[PDB]
Order: sequence, then C-alpha cells, then structure tokens
Amino acid sequence: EPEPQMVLSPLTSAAIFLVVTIDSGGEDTVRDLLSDVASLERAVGFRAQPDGRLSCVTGIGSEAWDRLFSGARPAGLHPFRELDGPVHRAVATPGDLLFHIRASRLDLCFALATEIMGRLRGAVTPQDEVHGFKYFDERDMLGFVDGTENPTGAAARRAVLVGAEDPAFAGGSYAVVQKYLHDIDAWEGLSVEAQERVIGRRKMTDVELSDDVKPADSHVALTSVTGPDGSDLEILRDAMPFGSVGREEFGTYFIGYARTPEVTETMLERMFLGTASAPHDRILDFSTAVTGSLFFTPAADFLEDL
Amino acid sequence: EPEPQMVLSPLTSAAIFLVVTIDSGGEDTVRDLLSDVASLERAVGFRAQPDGRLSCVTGIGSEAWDRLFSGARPAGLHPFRELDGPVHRAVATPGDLLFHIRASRLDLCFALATEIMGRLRGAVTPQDEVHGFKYFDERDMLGFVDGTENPTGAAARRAVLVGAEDPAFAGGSYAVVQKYLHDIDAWEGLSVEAQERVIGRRKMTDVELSDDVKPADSHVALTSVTGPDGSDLEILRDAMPFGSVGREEFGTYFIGYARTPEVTETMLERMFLGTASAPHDRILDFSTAVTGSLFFTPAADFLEDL
Amino acid sequence: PEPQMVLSPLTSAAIFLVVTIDSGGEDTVRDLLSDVASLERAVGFRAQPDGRLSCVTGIGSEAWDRLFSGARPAGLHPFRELDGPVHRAVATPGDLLFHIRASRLDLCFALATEIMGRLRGAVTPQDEVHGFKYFDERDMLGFVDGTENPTGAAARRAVLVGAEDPAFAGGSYAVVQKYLHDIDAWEGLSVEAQERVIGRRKMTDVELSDDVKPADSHVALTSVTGPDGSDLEILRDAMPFGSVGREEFGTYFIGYARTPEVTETMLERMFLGTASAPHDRILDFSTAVTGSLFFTPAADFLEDLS
Amino acid sequence: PEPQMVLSPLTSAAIFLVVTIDSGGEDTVRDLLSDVASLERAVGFRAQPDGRLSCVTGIGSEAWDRLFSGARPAGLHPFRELDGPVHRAVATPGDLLFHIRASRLDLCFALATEIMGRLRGAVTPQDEVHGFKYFDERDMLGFVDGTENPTGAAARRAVLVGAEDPAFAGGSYAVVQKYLHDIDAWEGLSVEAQERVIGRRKMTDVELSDDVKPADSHVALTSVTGPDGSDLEILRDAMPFGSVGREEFGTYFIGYARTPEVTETMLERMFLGTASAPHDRILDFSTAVTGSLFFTPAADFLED
Amino acid sequence: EPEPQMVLSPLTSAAIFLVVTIDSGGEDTVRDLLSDVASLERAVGFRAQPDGRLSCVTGIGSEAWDRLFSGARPAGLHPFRELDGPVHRAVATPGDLLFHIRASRLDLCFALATEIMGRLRGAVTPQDEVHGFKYFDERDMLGFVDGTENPTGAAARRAVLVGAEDPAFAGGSYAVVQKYLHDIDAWEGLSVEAQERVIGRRKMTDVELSDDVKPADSHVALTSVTGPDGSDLEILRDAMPFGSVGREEFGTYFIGYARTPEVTETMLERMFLGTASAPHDRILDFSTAVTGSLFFTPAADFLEDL
Amino acid sequence: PEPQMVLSPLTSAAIFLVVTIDSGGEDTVRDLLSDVASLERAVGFRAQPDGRLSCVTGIGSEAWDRLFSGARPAGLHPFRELDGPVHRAVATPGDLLFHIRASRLDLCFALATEIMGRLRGAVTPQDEVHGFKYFDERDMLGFVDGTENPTGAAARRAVLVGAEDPAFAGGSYAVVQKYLHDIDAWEGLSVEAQERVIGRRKMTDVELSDDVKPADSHVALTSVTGPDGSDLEILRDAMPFGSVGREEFGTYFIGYARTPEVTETMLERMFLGTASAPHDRILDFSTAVTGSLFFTPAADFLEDL
Ligand code: HEM
Ligand code: HEM
Ligand code: HEM
Ligand code: HEM
Ligand code: HEM
Repeated sequence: EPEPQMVLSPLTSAAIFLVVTIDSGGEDTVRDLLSDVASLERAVGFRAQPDGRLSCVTGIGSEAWDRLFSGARPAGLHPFRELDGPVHRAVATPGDLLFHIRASRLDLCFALATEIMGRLRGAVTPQDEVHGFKYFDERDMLGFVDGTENPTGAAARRAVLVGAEDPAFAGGSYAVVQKYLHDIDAWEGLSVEAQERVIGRRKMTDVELSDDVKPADSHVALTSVTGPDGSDLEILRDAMPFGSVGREEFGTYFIGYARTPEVTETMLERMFLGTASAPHDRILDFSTAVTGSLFFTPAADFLEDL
Repeated sequence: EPEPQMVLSPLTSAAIFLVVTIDSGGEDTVRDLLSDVASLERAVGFRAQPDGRLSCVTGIGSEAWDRLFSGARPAGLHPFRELDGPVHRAVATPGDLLFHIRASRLDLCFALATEIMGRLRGAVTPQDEVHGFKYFDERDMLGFVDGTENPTGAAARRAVLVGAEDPAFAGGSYAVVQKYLHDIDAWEGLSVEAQERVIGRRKMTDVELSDDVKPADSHVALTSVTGPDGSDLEILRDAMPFGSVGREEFGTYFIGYARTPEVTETMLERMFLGTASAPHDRILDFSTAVTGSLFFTPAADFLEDL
Repeated sequence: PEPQMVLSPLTSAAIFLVVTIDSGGEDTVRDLLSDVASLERAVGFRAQPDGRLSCVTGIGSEAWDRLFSGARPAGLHPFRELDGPVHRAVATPGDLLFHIRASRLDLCFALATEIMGRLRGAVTPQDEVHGFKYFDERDMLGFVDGTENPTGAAARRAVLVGAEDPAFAGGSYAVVQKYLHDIDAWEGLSVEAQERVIGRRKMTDVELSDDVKPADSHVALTSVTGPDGSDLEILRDAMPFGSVGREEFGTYFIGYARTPEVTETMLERMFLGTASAPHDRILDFSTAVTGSLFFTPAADFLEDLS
Repeated sequence: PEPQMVLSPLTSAAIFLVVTIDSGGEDTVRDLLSDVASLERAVGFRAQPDGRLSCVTGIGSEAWDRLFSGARPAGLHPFRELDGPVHRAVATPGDLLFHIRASRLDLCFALATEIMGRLRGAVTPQDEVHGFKYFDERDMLGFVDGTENPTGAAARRAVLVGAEDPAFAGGSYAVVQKYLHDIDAWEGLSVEAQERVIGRRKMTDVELSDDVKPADSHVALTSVTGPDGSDLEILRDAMPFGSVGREEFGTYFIGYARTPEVTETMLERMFLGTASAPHDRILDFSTAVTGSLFFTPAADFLED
Repeated sequence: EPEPQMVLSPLTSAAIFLVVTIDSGGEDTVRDLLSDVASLERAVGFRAQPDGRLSCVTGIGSEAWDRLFSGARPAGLHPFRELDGPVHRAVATPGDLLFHIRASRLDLCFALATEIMGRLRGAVTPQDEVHGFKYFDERDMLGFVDGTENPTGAAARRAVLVGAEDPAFAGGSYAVVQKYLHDIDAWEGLSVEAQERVIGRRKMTDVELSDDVKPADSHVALTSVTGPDGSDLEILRDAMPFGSVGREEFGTYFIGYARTPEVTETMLERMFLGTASAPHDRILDFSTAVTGSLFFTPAADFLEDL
Repeated sequence: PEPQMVLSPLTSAAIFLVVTIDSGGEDTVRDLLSDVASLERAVGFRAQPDGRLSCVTGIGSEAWDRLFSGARPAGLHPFRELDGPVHRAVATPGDLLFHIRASRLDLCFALATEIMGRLRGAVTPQDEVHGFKYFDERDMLGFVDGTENPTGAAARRAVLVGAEDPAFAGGSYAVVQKYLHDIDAWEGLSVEAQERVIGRRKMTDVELSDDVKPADSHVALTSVTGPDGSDLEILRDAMPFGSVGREEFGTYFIGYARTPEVTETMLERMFLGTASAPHDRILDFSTAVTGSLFFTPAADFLEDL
C-alpha cells in the first residue's frame, strides 16, 4: 500500500500552522526539505514519546506543484475558489506550502517549526503563522464544543484518503485552511438560546437540536450534506482557537481534510452563497474569513522518494 | 498574618505576561478591577482544579501607585533604572500594571487575561503581551536548563516576601521584567564548550563549572553576589521562552522577584556595568533587552480591601 | 461492519440499565436506538481523552420480534432457566440493556440521564446497578477478576458474529446475571479454602497446578474445549456493587460471546455439574437474582433505522 | 491539636453514612472511634499517592451525652427545624456521621465496609449516599460548585474551633441536608433565568454584578457579614447523587464551620427570608428530606 | 532556623543505598564533596521535575566524624552496637558515609550516584551498593504493605528531627541501616493466617490484628514502644526490596530515621533479645541481618558551610 | 499466528535473563514454556494499564534440538564469532532468553522470580542484567537511543517471519550482546567529537548530513541497503545498566529481525569494516563481553505445549 501522512492524528491540545510562498529559484531547497521532513519529525519527537504526540502534515498548493514536479497532477488540485455571496465573501490568499504541526505541547511544535524554517531560510517568504491552543473541554472561541461529529476509524479513512478514483495519488488528502476572526462583542450580545439557533446544538451539553427546532440557516444544518445515493459526505476538522488579548483578536483557525475538494467546496458554497431555504450560514454574521488556501497532502512515500 | 499573592508558584509550563499603561481618567476602573482580580482567578481556575494551577500576580509601577493611592509608598518602589554600559544598555520602558498569569495550559492563562482586559477596555493601553511556553526538560531558548539554583521552601519566603523592614507592606514583593531577543545564529556558531564558558554550567548535565575553570565574565559568576555579612543574596526567577519562527524572533521573557529591588539591581549592574575582573556578562553578547520595568506586587488582602 | 464498543479499554465505573418496553412504546424506542451513538458522542467527546465513555445497547428475543419485522439473529432466544439439584439460574424480564462504562461514575450517569429522558413514558425500569472496580482489579470476593479474558485478535474472533450469520456480522451476544454474596460465610473460610473454590492463588493470581486444582473449582468448570480441542472463550466485565447499610455485597456479571452456546455450556457445567463435580463451589457463596440474554447489533444496524 | 481531614484536597467520590446508636451499643461505638484513624491508614496507604482517602467522624448532641461525661462542646445542639412561610428545613435522627472521601468510589466503599463491620449489632442505618462530582466540578443543577470556598489560612480560621472553646480546639461543626431536585422544572428555565436563581453566570462562573444580582438569589442570601464587616465563611463539599430509574436527582449538602451560628444564620435567611427576599429561589427547585448537626472532634480526642 | 536534608520525602518507588569507608588521606576530597552534594542533587534532578522526586540524604559515622571535624560531636552519635541474642544476632559492619538516594525511577538515582562517586574515586572504598524497588501497591519482599504506620506531617517532624535538646545539631537526624536476606522458601511454606501472626496485620487488607488475637512475638507487638510518660516512640522507615534471581538473593534493605538513636536501639533490643513475654521477633526466623551501621544526617546548612 | 510481544510500547525498565539447560532439565523447561504467557498475565494484569509488563522467550540453536522434534526455523544457528583486526565479537553460551520489560523494575523482578522458581534445578544462570532507560530516552553514552527504529506496518515487515518459513510465521530472531563502556575515555571527547562517532547531534538528535557524516560513524556503518535498493532494518531496545562501586557502565544490546542475515551484516560492517572504514568508532569506547542468538517463536507455538 501507500503510507498516508498523519492526517488522522489522536487528539492534540497545541498546534502551529505555517503557510509560506516559494521565492524564485527556491525550488531545489524546498525539494531537499520535503525528502527530510519525516526524519526531522522523528528527531524532535522521539525523546518526548509516548506523551508528546508530535506530527507534521505537509501540503503543496496548485501553482507550487507545477513549479516543483513534472508529469501527472492530483485530479482535484486547483487554487482555492473565491466565493462572493450576497452578504459574505470567502477570500483566496497566497500559499505554496502548509506545515500543519500538532502535539500535546506548544514547545514541541515550536522546535519542529524552527528546524523546518532553518532549512528553508533564503528560499521562502512567510505568509501566515498561527499558534493554536484548544480549551480544556474541547470548546472553541464561540464557547461551543468543536469536533463532536468528526468521523472516526474506518469511516474517517474512507472520508479523507484518496483511493482508486485517482490511483497515482492514493494515500493523499486535500486540506482547506481559513483563518476566521470573531466579533465576540456582537456574539456575547445573544442569549444562549439565540447562540444555539446559530450553531444547531445545545451549548452546555452538546446535544444536537431536534429536526423540528433546528433552523434551516444554522451552521450544522448547512454543513450536513448527502450524495445522490443518499450517503453522508463527511470531512475531518481540527479547528483551533488563537489570538491576542491586547489587540482584541479572537479567532478560529479552520482546517478540513477530504478525499476530494468537491465535498469541502459544497459545504463552503452552502455557507457563503446559501440554498433555496437559507440566505447564508448564521455563524458568518459573527465570523470573518481573512485567509483561504487549498493544498494537496501527498502519501508519506511520495515525499521520501524526492 | 498578611496572605501573599501566588509569587511562590509550583512549576508551570505556560504563562501570559501583560504590561499596560493607565489612560487619563482610568484610575477608578483600575481600582475596581484590582478589588475583583482574586474573584476572577477563582471563576476561571476552580473548574480546572487540581491540575490547572492557574494563578495571577498583579504588580503596580511607581508612577501608577501615586495616581491610585494616597498614604504610604512601599519603601523600595521607584521607576526601573536605565543602565548605560560601555557596550550593553538596559533600557527603561513604560508600564503601570503587570499581570503575571501562569498555569499548566495556555488556554487557562488566555481565559483569565480575556476577563481582566474585558474589565479595563477604555481605561488602559497595552504595552506588551507575551505568551510563554517552557521546553519539556526545563530548557530556555539557548538550550540550557533554566531555574536550577532558584531558592525553595523557607529560603524562598525569606528571599522574596517583604517582612518587618516595611511592616505596612508585609507579604508583598518586587518584580523586575525584561524581554530579551537572542541572536541564535551567533549562539549556534559556538562549540558546546564555548557556550558552557558563557553560562558557567555544563549544557547536557547542568553541573556547575568548578571555581577554578568558571570564567569571571560567565553569567553564573556575575549573578552570584554575597552581602556584607557573607550571606548569599538570592532572587526567584520564572523566565519563559517565547517567539515567532516566521519573524525570526527567539526570546527569553525574564521576571525576577525579590524582597527588595537592591538585590536584583546589584545583579543587573554587575551584568551591564561589569566589575574590575569582567567588562560585562557574556550572555549579553547574544541577548538584547527591549523592555525594562519595576513593579510592587502587594499582599492579596491589600488588593481585596479597596 | 462497525461493531459497538464491546471490546472496551479498562474501565473503573459502569451503569447497567435493564428496561421492559410498555405496550405502544415501540416507536419511541426505535427513535432512541437510531440516536444512541450520537448521544454517546454528545456526553463523551468533551471529556476525552480520559473519560473513555461508551455505551453498548442490547435487545432481548421478545423485544426484537416487537421492534423489527425481518430476519432474527440465529442465536437469539429468551434466557434458559437452569434448575439444578441445589442451585437455580433464574430468568427475569428485560427487553433493552444499556451497558455504560467510563473512567468515572458521573459520565456513566450523564449518559444514562439522556437515554432515560428520551424513553420516559415508553419503558419500565427492571434493574439499575452502579458498579465500581477495586484499584487492583479485585472483585467482591477479593480475587483479581479479568485475568484470562482474551485480547486483540483472539478477543475479536471470540466475541463478534462473522460469516456464520452474515446479516448480523459485527454483532455479539450478552448474558447478564446479578449475584448477591454471603460475605459472612466467605470470610469464614481460610485463604487456602478460598483458593480451592476459585482455582487461583489469592494474593499473586497464579493458577493452581493441574495436580491440586479441584474438579468443582470455578476455573475448572468454566474451562471448556470445543471438538478440535480449541479453547472456547468469552469476554467478561463483571463489576462489584452494593450498599453497606442493607448488607448487600454483589457481583454484576456480564459475558459477551459470538454465540450463546459458549456461555450456556459454561452456565450448565456451573449449575448442573458434570461427571466429576456436583456444581461450581462459587455458587455456595453466590445467589443469582436476575438472568437475561441480549443481542448487541453492529453500530450501523442501529444507525440505519426509522 | 491535630484536626481530622476537614480541609481535604478536591475529591470526585464520597460516601455519607448516618447511623443511630441502639441501646447498649455505646461501648462497641467507643471501640470503633479509637480505631477509625488506623482504619483510614489501612485502607488508604497501599493506594497512595492517587487514592486521597479520608474519613471525618461526627457526633450528634444526644449521642454525646450517652457516650461521654464532663464538658460538652459549646455549640453542640440538635438540628433546629425551620418552618418557613413556603419551604421547611426538616430535622431527622442521626447520632454518628462518617464523611468518607476519595478519588474513587471503591476506596470509599472499602473503608465504609470495615467501619460498618465493626458496628454490626450496635447501630441502625438512617442514611447511605454514594456521591459523584461532574468532571468540571459541576453539580446536579449544572453550575460550578465550590468556587467561593475559603482555602489555606482563611479556611483554618473559618472552620476549626480555637481559643474560644479550648478543650475542643481543632474540632468543627458539620451540618448535613439531603436535597431532591425538580429537574423537569429547572430545565424549563432559560439559562438567564437559572443565573438569576444562583447569582453566577452558568458557563464562565463569574459572579453577577451587585446591580443585576437579585436579592433572593442563592449567592445574595448566603453572603453574611459580621459586626466588624468581615465575611462569615463556611467550607462546603456538596455532592450529586441519584438513581435514573426512580427519577431521583439530588445534592447531598455538607457544610463545616467553627460555630453552628454561621451555618444556621445562612439557613434562616434561605428558608425564612428577610425584609428584601421571600426565600432562596434555589428552594423552588430543591426539597430537603434530611437535616442533622454533628461535632467533628480533633483526631487526638478520638485516639485517647 | 535550620534547613533539614530531605529526610521527610514523598513516596518513592526506587532507591540507591551507597555505604563507603574513607581511605587514609581522603579527608579533604570528602569535605569538598560534602559542601557540593546539595548542588549535585539540584543539577541531576531539576530538569526531571515535577515527577523525578530525586533527593539524597548524606550521613556520617561516629569514627568518620572525628577524622572530618574538630569541635562538638552530635550527642547521640556512637558506633552501631552488636546484639548477641540466644538465637539471632544483629552484626555491626563498617561505614563512614551513607548516601540514601531516592526517586520515582532508578535511572535518576544512578545518575546522581555516578556524579557523587566520580568526585570521591581515589578517596573512598565501597562497602555496600544496593538498588531498591518498591512493589506497585507498597508491598515488600514478604508480600505485606510496608510503611502504613509511619508518622506524617507535624508528628513526623517531632519524631525524626533533632531540636533544642542538642541545639548545635538541630534539623539533623540519626539513620540506622541493616541489609536483611530472607528465606523465601520457608516464608512461602506458611499459610496466609500464619504469615499474619508473624507480622501482626492482615495480608490483603492491611488491617491491624485486634489486641486479643495479636501474638506477643509478632513484629508489630515488639516494635510498638511507649516512653517513660505514656506516649508512642516513633521512627520513620523507608525499607526497600532488592535482589538477584540468578543468585537466589531476596532481601529487605532497612533504613530507620529518629531524633535519637535510643528509640531505634530499644526496638532492636526487643526484636533480637526478646521480652519476658516473647523469645524474639518471629520476622527474624525468616530474615538474617548481614550489615548494621549508624549515621548522623546533619542539617543541610551544616554541609554547605564546611 | 499471534506473535510474542516483540513490538512492545516504550519501556523504562527491563530484566534480561540468559540460562543454559542442565542434563535432564528438558521436561521442566517444556512445562514452563507452555505456562509463561499465563504467568505474564498473572503478574501483570492487576497492574494494568500502566505496568505494560511483557516477556519475550527465545531458544538457542543447540537447545532447539534438545527440546523439539520436527522442523528447525530456517535461520537458527549458533552466534558467529567475529575476530576483526582490532575488535572481536565473542560468542558465549545460552540456551534460553527471557526479555522481560515494563514501566517499573519491580514488575520485571516479580515475573523473573516466578519463571526462575519453576526452573530451579533444571537450568544454570549465565547472565542477569537489570536495565534502566534515562527519562529522555538517552543511553549510557548520553545520546537518544531508538530514534530510527521502525514503527507500525514497517516494524511488522522488518521483524516477523512470514511466507518464507511458513511453519514458523510470527516468530523473530534476537541477537544479544552485553557491552562495557570506557566512560573516562568517552567523556574526554568534546561534544562535536562524540557527534562524529555516533553520526547525530547530541542535544537535538538531528542526523548529520550525508556530506559531514564520517564513513566510520556508527550510523553510517549500521545503514545497509539490499539488492532492491530498499533499507534493511532491525528493531532495538538496548538498555543502560551498571554498578557505581565496580565502575561498571554498560549497554545491554538486543536487536530483533525477520532473519539473522540483516543483524549479521550490521555486525560484520561494525567489527570487520568496509572499503571506506576500518571499524565502527563506537567500538573504541565499547567492549562486547557476551554474544548469543535466539529464535523467539509465535506465542501459540509455546502454548500448544
Ligand atoms: C537572556 C536572559 C537570561 C537567560 C537566558 C538566563 C539564563 C540563566 C541560566 C541558564 C542560568 C543557570 C541555571 C539557573 O540557576 O537557573 C541562570 C542563572 C541565573 N540567572 Fe540568569 N538568565 C537570564 C537573565 C538574568 C538576569 C537579567 C538576571 C538578574 C537580573 C539573572 C539572574 C540569574 C541568577 C541569580 C541565576 C542564578 C546564579 C547562581 O547559580 O547562583 N538572569 N540564568
Ligand atoms: C459471582 C460471579 C462470578 C465471580 C465473582 C467470578 C470470579 C471469577 C474469577 C475471580 C475468575 C478468575 C480470574 C479471571 O477472571 O480469569 C473467574 C474466571 C472466569 N469466570 Fe467467573 N466469576 C463469576 C461468574 C461467572 C459466570 C457466571 C461465568 C460464565 C458464564 C463466569 C466465567 C468465567 C470464565 C470463563 C473465567 C475464566 C476461566 C479460564 O481461566 O479460562 N464467571 N471468574
Ligand atoms: C440544593 C442544595 C445546594 C446547591 C445545589 C448549592 C449550589 C451552590 C452554588 C452553585 C454555589 C455558587 C458557587 C460556589 O461558590 O460554590 C453556591 C454557593 C454557596 N452556597 Fe450553596 N447550594 C446548596 C445549598 C446550600 C446551603 C444549604 C448553604 C448554607 C447553609 C449554602 C451556602 C452556600 C454559600 C456560603 C455559598 C457561597 C456564597 C458566596 O459567594 O460567598 N448552599 N451553592
Ligand atoms: C526485613 C526487615 C523488616 C521487614 C520486612 C519489616 C516489615 C514491616 C511491616 C510489614 C510492618 C507493618 C506495616 C507498617 O506499619 O509498616 C512493619 C511495621 C514496623 N516495623 Fe518493620 N520490618 C523490618 C525490620 C524492622 C526493623 C529492624 C525495625 C526497627 C528497628 C522495624 C520497625 C518497624 C516499626 C517501628 C513498625 C511500626 C509498628 C507500629 O507502630 O505499628 N522494622 N515492618
Ligand atoms: C554498543 C552499544 C550501542 C549503542 C550505545 C548504540 C547507540 C546507538 C544510537 C545512539 C543510535 C542513534 C539513535 C537511533 O536511531 O537509535 C543507534 C542507531 C542504530 N544502531 Fe546502534 N548502538 C549500539 C550497538 C549497535 C549494534 C550492535 C547494532 C547492530 C547489530 C546497532 C544497530 C543500530 C542501527 C541499525 C541503528 C539505526 C541506524 C540508522 O539510522 O538507520 N547498534 N545506535
């Protein structure tokens, strides 16, 4: 088989997201680093096992792929598609490489990011760097549990990993990232019952609203999608709180993994453009997107044979 | 009889340092928050006990003290003293209020900082915000164990807490903060043996160099000071690594607590001005101070009384 | 096919709930069964990774006939009462079993509260037991309990239905019995006499040699080989329970097997005896007061209902 | 003098046992009392450091007179029944209290088994409750419970008898009530309405400001100031309990104080009300079915 | 007030006991090491906190004291006295220095022992080296819980630390060590009931036998001693199992601390010489002493000043 | 076929036992082998989940012929002595290996006591070592030890016998060597000089680039490719041991492989050298004083006795 990267990681309380662009003539340095990234992960992580749980998932953008490699391309790889809805806009921002670094402690993430960027100095320019921390009861910046309905085990593998539909790229995945800033003053102006009608789940107990109370423009109603054959279309999320108390910056760094970008893109279209039944996802009246990029995360053996 | 704030904290792997100035007319809002800060600490921290270990130490600058309170001044409270050495400078920067927030996780520090700054918006301006993380083996940004010779138990109480010498302020302490950025490039150019001659201890095993081979301009030699009676003068440190790999910012946020500022200021004078035997502390040839402030951290009952 | 969480990691707390379905309660019950996996996620996700909450849901032979209109699992029948010369294994009513396990009683109790909230008016409670395991895996008799359970691949082969009943693959069969002990009589035996009842050493949990182990010891009678001389295995998670006021000291027995015939062969040898043994000596200090049999279907069977 | 483990670390499991002493049981009881600290060590030591097992032993007003001759602790009396306009605090029988706490129910149950084994034939059980805390210190009403308890030095001064009753120094007074909740009615309230009953925000556990806090909120009525304007404090370790089958959802209340006067002033305000408040709004969703008062002596009193 | 060595330690699962003699002319090397040993403890231990729990207690024999120091002798310090009972003998064996090294892991003990013996090679001759391990439920080599009736908190300090009776040595303690080998074959030939009559406690539940059943020659009866007034004389023990399965060596390395040696030596006289009511301690019919030594463990400041 | 616990989680304590079978001891040994998995559960289950106790049982080449009739595992032979120009890999006697691992020394000790209790009078001890790993996975030379071990499916492929020897599938081959270090000489090197001996950075455990890594560094010599250009890998769990009184500072080496040919190729390059290197520089600070080879069968092979 092909061996996947660590897309299906165990639960982690800390994360670093790094997005860079490749400077002109930086290609060779980048290909050198990509062949060594799993070795750097083992070197930083092994001495802190079994509790460290350090991993790095490496992603490549559509334009970067054409600069790095000749030949066949993953079937779904394109630049993030901007959405200009009647009220809300999903922006596309630059990004050639993604490092999704996760662990039980921020210091491990930071040590592996230091070795990665040390190897890339002179070849890349930083676009975004976020240090994520999860709240102790899995809560996000809106005060709701975040992760509950992710798929697990076999269902997760089927949802996230490329298989026989794109055989040359089997064991790969597609990652969409969006950094959101929240308007917390507006959000805290709602009662708890009004907040629940935005999300579609109870705040304190995390039980889903009944089919008879759940609004058509609630976040959970719009991100719930069935395919033609009536199967659930699922993604795997590992969204993380971040920000700065001084600048009054309260955010959610969103990442979703899927076997095809079509599933993630159908969810984003319903959220930003709406449906017959809903103008837009009510979560967006308290959340502004400031970045948007799409990456292909290849099989581990693809990176190792560079 | 008077109950100290949590100056003598158990070991914590995360910290937030917040330094603010009080805007004109902000005094009353500030006094109201100071009387509630212990209540806010319990509200965020109690539900995560016993492993959260959340604490907040609140400090007040010399000029802020005169705007907030009439009556007696703590005996040792003055503005941080700038040090103009022939090569190295210890700069003085503005700060009226210090919040030293510590816990076993960054998310708890961040939740308490959010409640504090929520009460003060409109009354203060942020000067510095740092999110610190400790390495898994108590290492700092230079790769040395950091904290080894701090005093513990009764020796720590004697070294840090004001007593009979200033009876109205007993159970208080004095906090000096400096943010340092390191030249990691220059530091990693040294052999391990050359790094040991800068610090004064072995890197991997943290054994002190013997009295005959320890250089006179090593960090350990210069911060070792005896009083007139031949007593060792000690401080309590809780320095934290911080940074951003994208902006190449690798730092140490220094905080030191002492029963009198004269002990910390004797250490800073030896480091920046030198002695007959040493021009300056060699650690300063790889470390630049960008902030400097001095605060009195009163007994908890002093803050509760307002 | 995705099993329910039959093969769970070690748990120190459990709630057993046995209920009968009132006339006309069927539709409410079918609605709850389609939601029970989502209720497990709602209560459990925010307490991960340490909570380790799971629920295994079972259906009795007569309830199956009232709920579902197609094929029956091949081994599902009402518990068979065993009328021995001395000891009786009684059959008591039960339509639905909830086997709820976690690292803490409060999590089991929160999931039981949500389940029973959905069933109020549709079911009548028959049994509710709150179990606790001793810190060194000991039971109410003071012996280590679980030692010879199968693990890994052997456990899956022993417990999960496969090719022999393909429509119900990934299911299992659960036998429950509540036992009350005569602890006064038990504690009147010497430790050596207790060892001859169980078949293992009390302090060190070493199996008695084939030369000393009596024919009517618990371990001799629950050791059974199939036609090829292969060991027939069950998976147990028996839990102590009781009340010191009422002098109630119990063991709540649950055993899981791929076919009821394995557990029923073990009960026949215990209660009816063999050529070599009148009955299991453990029964001279243990009285069964309940007995029921349940089919625990594959998770996808419960999810795909109406 | 060495106190019993009144000031315990946080515990997630508890057994409450209340018994009466049968006639002629006195000597069996006095034998167990001299050995109960030994039994605590016997069951607990092998499960350190995580077990955190302790047992606090209390004696009622009537029982004291049957067991001991000489001076009585100054504040020891039978629980006082409160007959309010709407809500009633009942007085129920109890001679001995065992407050058993640990990180796991199985350790509580092991110590309870050895204690009741020693007392079989001398005592009648009145109450047995097995308590569990929710993983974020929440109680049966879904609020954080314990937040304003005193800690360290403040806790010692609030809870332990000192120079005012020198023969009984290092003792405390324990008040217990078992409450059953109407959870149906409680879950019918909005979160905002629940906050106005308790006097704290539900999700973040921040006290309501003095301008929005209702006068008949639980926190407003259990706030009492002394002559010098000091806070009068108690130490609580109230525990959820119940049965899902029988629809029984409860809080087993225990409060410790250096004098019963502090706890009894709080109960009078809750049940009788004041000029400003009819009664504590928490009592429109909580019914007391037991009430008892115990003196918890110093460890050395029990030993000698 | 004087700072004790870490005599009152938290529970530790591993230990190294080192006993050495000072070679002729080794005195100055030894005095140099003694002034550094607390700094070596911090150097090895700090980076492994909070779980390491590493400490070292340093003791000095009666004859060594006279070679190392001029001035006052601690009032209770004398050579261990041999006990020649009718059946059992307590031997006295040489030792000038004791290192009692404890931690949560053997590797920490070993790293500190390596640094100590590195400083002394050429100055000392090793007499005994023992690597101790406690069983997971505090059980010893005889299978009984060991430590239960040790004093804690304030009672422990009163029992172990020298006070105003010998003011120059306040915060010191007296350590007696004996290495015992067990006859395991003979011991395991006893029933649990017979083992309980030797120890004086129930094996599984660690409940003390009643005054009416506890034999007069049981270990617990003979090591229970009351002073001239009425009160219990206590010592603090941290005895550890040790052995070699190859050599058939199964041992208990006994260490007891007391404020005066008279308490420990009264316990030894009752065990070896017996009373009116008992010939000897029944534990001695399964345990042979092969070493016996007495040390004074001074206050930490005594060692630091020299 | 259910393997023994070769692929164990990380363990901080170990006991290694090597014994020879006395005349007439065969029957006692066969009895103990059929019971050893049940003794592991008896000592370990009560201490789960933190105990992580396991025992791996191995049998030497000569012992196999005394214990069992029928087929021999294809790769089982006596350890081959290497007499290199400077350094020697010695062979020492061994019929049975017990590789006992846990999170605490006391659990290893309890299981070794029950095993040796069953064998008293049937076996003679050759070697007994009590191992301890440093808290940050460091070894006796002060380097992280384990970093490049294979994990998951790559580990199973590297260690477990498959279709090449079908009657012995789920078995493995263990090579043991006890090493004593000259720590005085080692600690006389600068950190930079030590890195050039190992082939990795000491503090950060980053591999030296192919351009700086010397040809006689330990990592260069124990890196081996097959005909197919694929890496040949082993699974190691080498453990520090010593006695501070005796000045004994050691590494007890154990390596597991699907075939002995992989471990034997690594030992030949270390002790005999290559075109580019006289010998492994790690051997100028490490002396081998034991050497033995064992087959560790599938668990069901031992049970069906
Ligand atoms: C870049 C900033 C700094 C770094 C990375 C740093 C790092 C260290 C390190 C590695 C040690 C040795 C281990 C220990 O005992 O903790 C140490 C010791 C110490 N440092 Fe610093 N230090 C810094 C700044 C300061 C400053 C500004 C002061 C005083 C104002 C200071 C006072 C001390 C003292 C008192 C010790 C203990 C000396 C002894 O062994 O007795 N440090 N520092
Ligand atoms: C009072 C109720 C029971 C108690 C207290 C109890 C206790 C025990 C104990 C202490 C063991 C030995 C350790 C171990 O788990 O391996 C054991 C083993 C066993 N018990 Fe029971 N048991 C009970 C009832 C039952 C019942 C009703 C069954 C089956 C229908 C059962 C089946 C087994 C089996 C299969 C084993 C393992 C046998 C082997 O070594 O292969 N037990 N039980
Ligand atoms: C159904 C029974 C009870 C429930 C569920 C309950 C629940 C709570 C809650 C959630 C708090 C707020 C957070 C905290 O400080 O813990 C609280 C505070 C408190 N309760 Fe209660 N309580 C009950 C009965 C009682 C009784 C009977 C008393 C006194 C006799 C009492 C005295 C207090 C005190 C003193 C406070 C703290 C007030 C302050 O902030 O100073 N409670 N209780
Ligand atoms: C191989 C040697 C020894 C073994 C295996 C051993 C074992 C134990 C055990 C199992 C207990 C009961 C549980 C407890 O409270 O710790 C105990 C108690 C005790 N042991 Fe020993 N012991 C040994 C030698 C000694 C020596 C040589 C002395 C005194 C010089 C001693 C003094 C004590 C004392 C003072 C107690 C506490 C008794 C009480 O007050 O209840 N032991 N020992
Ligand atoms: C004498 C004591 C020994 C010590 C102290 C030692 C130490 C080390 C250390 C520190 C590493 C680096 C980290 C790692 O990947 O584990 C390593 C790697 C390794 N050692 Fe050794 N080793 C020893 C003997 C041996 C022996 C006898 C063999 C083989 C027969 C061997 C084969 C290996 C292999 C295969 C690797 C991984 C190579 C790679 O990176 O691909 N070692 N050893």
